[PDB]
Amino acid sequence: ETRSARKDREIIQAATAAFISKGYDGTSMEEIATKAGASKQTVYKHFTDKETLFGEVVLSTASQVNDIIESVTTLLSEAIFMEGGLQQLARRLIAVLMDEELLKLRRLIIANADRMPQLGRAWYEKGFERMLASTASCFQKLTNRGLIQTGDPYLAASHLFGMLLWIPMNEAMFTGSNRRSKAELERHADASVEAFLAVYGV
Amino acid sequence: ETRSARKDREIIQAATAAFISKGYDGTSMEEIATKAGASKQTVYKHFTDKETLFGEVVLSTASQVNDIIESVTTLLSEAIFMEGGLQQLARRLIAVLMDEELLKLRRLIIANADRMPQLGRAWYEKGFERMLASTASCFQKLTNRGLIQTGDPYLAASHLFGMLLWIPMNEAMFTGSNRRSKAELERHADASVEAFLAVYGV
Ligand SMILES: [Cl-]
Ligand SMILES: [Cl-]
Ligand SMILES: [Cl-]
Repeated sequence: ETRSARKDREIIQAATAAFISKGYDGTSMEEIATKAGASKQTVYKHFTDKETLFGEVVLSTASQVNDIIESVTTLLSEAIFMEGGLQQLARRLIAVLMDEELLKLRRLIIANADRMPQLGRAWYEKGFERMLASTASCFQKLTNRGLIQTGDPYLAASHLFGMLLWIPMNEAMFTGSNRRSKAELERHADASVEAFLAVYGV
Repeated sequence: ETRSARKDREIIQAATAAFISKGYDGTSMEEIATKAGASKQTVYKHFTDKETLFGEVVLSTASQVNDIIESVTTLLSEAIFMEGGLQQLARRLIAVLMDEELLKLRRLIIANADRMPQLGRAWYEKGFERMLASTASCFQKLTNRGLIQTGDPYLAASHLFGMLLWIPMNEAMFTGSNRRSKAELERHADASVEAFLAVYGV
């Protein structure tokens, strides 16, 4: 990693925290520069403006989340047992996707749907669609191996995600309440997987 | 209907249109009064502040949407053919929930749920949970009649909604709607019902 690459990562990290803490209107290029330990000049040269920088924050978060999802879908491909394997995936998906800072960023992206529509388009393409596509590729391979039966693996992926997250994600987005014991998290993931296998299991 | 109740209803209808057009901060009590055919003093006498009026907008929309869904679920609860009946429910749910104006209001609620937690809780309890509850009530009755098997009706309702809406609702929230034809959304609804019946059908 070059010094320029590291500085850019530091700037995006600082911007991500600043936007979550203050919102778009509550922060500035100058404040982000200070938080990142960068000169104002460097932040302007590399990111142009606050709107552009917010777009890079969205893309960085989408990439980070998807790297995690890729690691967990790879683990499912190494499981002998589909119910346990899917339970482990579901439990990790809930923990990753219900992360408090990630939920705060999601709210900001939605709040800016009209003002900066590109943020939500980027999240949808590079975040949401990419994690369903990764899960779909995993399910296709599992289907080819006779371990599950998903004819439309992308649809099947959206069904798993939808059963798993419809209540918790909406509860967070509407109430801010993002609370669950380890016991509740697991019971929820397992019930979603049971229903999923009722449709897509062999 | 009393004169006062009519004035309240008219102000709420005006406020609903204003908020959908320009958002929370972009809407003024003057604009609302103008649309309603009321003085700004009267709007303040009836609602106290813009936050309170927005809360009443949220409650009114929650009630309107749920009256529609309750009609659909009550009819299904008396039905005899399940595939067709559930397709009708799912197709109507996606039609109702994909309404451009409702989606705008939903983005506004999410955008403001952090700063107006009472408002987001109101949509969650009276909007989101009520449509699951109406659906669960229907499933409970159908299970009692031996037509489906949903031992946990509210969980099964959450599964139908999650399967139906994970893609369309996320796409709408992040990208400013779907843009999908009625035909595509109806086919999506049918697929969701096929999956639902593989888990919960007899
Ligand atoms: Cl913001
Ligand atoms: Cl400087
Ligand atoms: Cl909703």
